[PDB]
Amino acid sequence: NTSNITFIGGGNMARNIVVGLIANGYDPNRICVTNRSLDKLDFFKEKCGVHTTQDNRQGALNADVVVLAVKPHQIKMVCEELKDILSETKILVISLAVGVTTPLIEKWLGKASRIVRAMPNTPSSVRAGATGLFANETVDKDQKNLAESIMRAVGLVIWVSSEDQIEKIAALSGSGPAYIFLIMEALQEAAEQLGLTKETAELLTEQTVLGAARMALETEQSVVQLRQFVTSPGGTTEQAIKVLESGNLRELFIKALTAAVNRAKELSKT
Amino acid sequence: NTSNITFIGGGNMARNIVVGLIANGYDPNRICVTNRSLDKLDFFKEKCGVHTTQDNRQGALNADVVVLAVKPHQIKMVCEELKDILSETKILVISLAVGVTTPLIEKWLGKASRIVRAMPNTPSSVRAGATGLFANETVDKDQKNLAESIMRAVGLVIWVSSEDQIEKIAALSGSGPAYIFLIMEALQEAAEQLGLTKETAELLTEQTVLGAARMALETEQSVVQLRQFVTSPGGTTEQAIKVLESGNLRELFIKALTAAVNRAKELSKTVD
Ligand SMILES: NC(=O)c1ccc[n+]([C@@H]2O[C@H](COP(=O)([O-])OP(=O)(O)OC[C@H]3O[C@@H](n4cnc5c(N)ncnc54)[C@H](OP(=O)(O)O)[C@@H]3O)[C@@H](O)[C@H]2O)c1
Ligand SMILES: NC(=O)c1ccc[n+]([C@@H]2O[C@H](COP(=O)([O-])OP(=O)(O)OC[C@H]3O[C@@H](n4cnc5c(N)ncnc54)[C@H](OP(=O)(O)O)[C@@H]3O)[C@@H](O)[C@H]2O)c1
Ligand SMILES: [Cl-]
Repeated sequence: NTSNITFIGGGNMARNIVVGLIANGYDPNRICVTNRSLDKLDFFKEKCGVHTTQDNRQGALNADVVVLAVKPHQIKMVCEELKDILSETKILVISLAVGVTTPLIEKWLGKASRIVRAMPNTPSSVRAGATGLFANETVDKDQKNLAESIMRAVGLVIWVSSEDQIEKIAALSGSGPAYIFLIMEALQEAAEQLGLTKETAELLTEQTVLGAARMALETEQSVVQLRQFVTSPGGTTEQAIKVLESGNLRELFIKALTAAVNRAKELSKT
Repeated sequence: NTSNITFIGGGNMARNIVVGLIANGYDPNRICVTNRSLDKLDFFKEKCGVHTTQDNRQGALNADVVVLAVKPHQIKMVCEELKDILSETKILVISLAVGVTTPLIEKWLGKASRIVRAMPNTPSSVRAGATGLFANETVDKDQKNLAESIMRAVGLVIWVSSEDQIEKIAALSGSGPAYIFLIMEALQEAAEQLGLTKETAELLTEQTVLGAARMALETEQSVVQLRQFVTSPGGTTEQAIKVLESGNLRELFIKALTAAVNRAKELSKTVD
């Protein structure tokens, strides 16, 4: 190892990843955060103890990895600002910009630009993010482990062979938390419909969701098999489940993710 | 962490508490699991390294705490089978059974001061469980602290003022993990329908659910407010939400929890 990582933009996602790295003992001297405004840089400067600058070029100078963490409308401007610094350099660029495809990023940066596109989600802010990654052709294996490692600082990381699967990631893990929020609400309010106080129902619902997710993660069993541990033949759970299967949830979700992916394609910048 | 704990029955709930306790550092030597059939005991003996025995009375013998982890319609006999051994000492008895009210247990055992009802769930295995606890006023504070110390080791604890609250908690967090497992199944198979691999769909689904609960748990913001914060207008997420909102999920879950409670109320007429 020996990687200088520069984050262009000092926003929420950059902060997520930087704090994740710092917390895992990543050398703070090997990190640079550039931001347009000074306020945000105070945090990175004082608390994180990483390098800060308001000059993207200075910031990117000598970096092995440049992470593009600016809002999507600023992505072309920052690229054009760094095209000369990053030209024929073998430097890895990680794009966090939603919707922005790699070929489009290549147009701005050069043709042999080494690009990884990340699709992280909101739970990144609580160190439980799910990130889908797509790697350019130019990206060498070392850089793929590097990209994966950096994004693992905020949660788990998967790869897709084709960049068109990113929109499917966005629809699943990108928009997924919202789905769970909706679910938790419905479940919460059902519990409250019975004689459970709002506070108890809220807490139990969240712990229940947390626990089922933890179990699924740390266990070999499928979610089907884990469901069996909960269900006794002719038991209470089985009756509640029969009702949930009444609602045709697989199909409900298929339409939901389809709507999401369709929208993602329309919003996709190429 | 010093009590001798004997689980009567070694099924799913027993297995998950025990796995949870061991994971928390609980001395395997202080735990005993019994079960009418032999095969289930193998896991406890070989994976957990805890005492196993096919004989309820032998397991209960030295226990400082006895956890009844048999079906609700098997609680009565188990209580009669052990009535004397339990009453003979201040052995704390924790019933996990749904639809077995303390009054019935007080009858089974002829005593009513060492009875705590606990409504745990399977994520206890990973120490991320949720357990409703109930105990009548006849149960002193140190017995209640004991039960709590034990259930707290595998996850959150919530004491409730009435027993029907426990049965409500049973339909929420007791059966809850199954609901989540079902949603996760539906979600990841939907993701596979769109063309993602099984492994990726499973992993992202799992992690997505975890992340959502985490965000929920780490803020005082409601789930609704988090949903808004996460949904931009005209965006990808909003499209999916609009589909989901038409699934009438609030009503689906209300209908589902109630059907769990009514079924619980059916079993309770049966446990005597
Ligand atoms: N949906 C998601 O959770 C997801 C996940 C990961 C990444 N992303 C993408 O990653 C990007 C970051 O999002 P975010 O919410 O973390 O950001 P944010 O907090 O809303 O703002 C990003 C930061 O970039 C800075 N910036 C803007 N123009 C700049 C420039 N020309 N040079 C240097 N810095 C500049 C801004 O600084 P000031 O405004 O303070 O001056 C701002 O603080 C977005 O494009 C987003 O789409 C999305
Ligand atoms: N599982 C859950 O998600 C959950 C959640 C909350 C509460 N609970 C409560 O926990 C209790 C146990 O449920 P579970 O799902 O864990 O049960 P389970 O896996 O179906 O079986 C419990 C075990 O008890 C054994 N048993 C039956 N009669 C016995 C006896 N007379 N003496 C000794 N052992 C006996 C059975 O042995 P054999 O099968 O080998 O005959 C069985 O293995 C229930 O009362 C339930 O209401 C469960
Ligand atoms: Cl150094």
